[PDB]
Amino acid sequence: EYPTVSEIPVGEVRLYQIADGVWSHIATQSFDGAVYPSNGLIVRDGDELLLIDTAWGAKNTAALLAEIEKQIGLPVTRAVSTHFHDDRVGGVDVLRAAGVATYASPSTRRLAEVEGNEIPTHSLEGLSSSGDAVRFGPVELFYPGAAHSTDNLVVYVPSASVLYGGCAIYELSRTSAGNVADADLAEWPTSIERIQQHYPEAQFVIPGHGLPGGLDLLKHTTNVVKAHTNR
Ligand SMILES: Nc1nc(C(=O)O)c(Cc2cccs2)s1
Ligand SMILES: [Zn+2]
Ligand SMILES: [Zn+2]
Repeated sequence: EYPTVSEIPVGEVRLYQIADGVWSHIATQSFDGAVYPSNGLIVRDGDELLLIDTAWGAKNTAALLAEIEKQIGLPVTRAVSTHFHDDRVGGVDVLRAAGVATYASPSTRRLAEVEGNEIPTHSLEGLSSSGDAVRFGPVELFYPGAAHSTDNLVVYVPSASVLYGGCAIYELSRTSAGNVADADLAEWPTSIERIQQHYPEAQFVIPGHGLPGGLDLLKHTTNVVKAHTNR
């Protein structure tokens, strides 16, 4: 069963096998007086692994590398951060020290710098416009438009029909948008629609936080965002 926030002590990382050669990683961290779970993705890349997002902080990201080595045993050689928040880039310095080449779009790298967050080393060209997609080894990176943040990327694994939505996709049990400081609430529904349109075959959809679902999470997230638009 998918691990929940109460089951993962802060500082520990779980891996969850989604499909052959595709895992999520799950960690926990405090924000504003509460502890939240957070997901990223791991994808087999030949004899290497591609990491999607840090485990939300340096200590957690170190535990991620250790659990990957214990459970999978192949080297993490590249990492992509899907936007500029700490649950996506926090721990990039650990990855760099471990020999991982870290990547983000130029938009993410600028926004991280303004915010004072860690900055991935390498810039991903080809993702500046809504609807843009690029191949990155075993995945396709997709920029759907502004949503949770202006830079948020989603990631699709074609070999497995896994869509990683990151923080632009809410888990089903989440009923309130909560903190939307950096969001674009007017663009979010249209960006979700571009995701649905480009990845209609997605069999698994992983939110940035909480339990996996299927494509129903997209419309779920929309309705939760519009409920904040109205009141
Ligand atoms: N690092 C964090 N990101 C987010 C986010 O919404 O993306 C947080 C708020 C959450 C509310 C419920 C589950 S997560 S905390
Ligand atoms: Zn975020
Ligand atoms: Zn988040």
